[PDB]
Amino acid sequence: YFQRPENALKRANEFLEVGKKQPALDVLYDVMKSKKHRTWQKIHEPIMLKYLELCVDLRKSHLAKEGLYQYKNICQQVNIKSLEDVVRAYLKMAEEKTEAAKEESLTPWVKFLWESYRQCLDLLRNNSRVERLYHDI
Repeated sequence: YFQRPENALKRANEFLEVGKKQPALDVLYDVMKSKKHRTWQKIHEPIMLKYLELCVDLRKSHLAKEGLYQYKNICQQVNIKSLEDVVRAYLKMAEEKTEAAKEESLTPWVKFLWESYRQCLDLLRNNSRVERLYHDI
């Protein structure tokens, strides 16, 4: 039922429309950390990136780290760069939340950001294919 894969994201939006944001986030986590994922195309990594992004709004850092790591362990097989791309995505998302909170004003948000940088660095650490992305972060 993965393909067409326009359903997980839709249902996430639906779950948020009813205001059950956390249920929506946890739902996407289930999708991207599913065992069928390795067989699945790198494209889902797009979906995983979106899920990681919602995670940012809810400041659910723990779930985010676990989402990314667990997704990475599954995906090594194919669409490997995808890991670097969702890493980049995560960083750009938290990096924009800093812009928002700073421009509107907050400590937690700085700490959230630090914790995010740290997690991405420990995720990308020591990987030939992730070296450029790691160096960037």
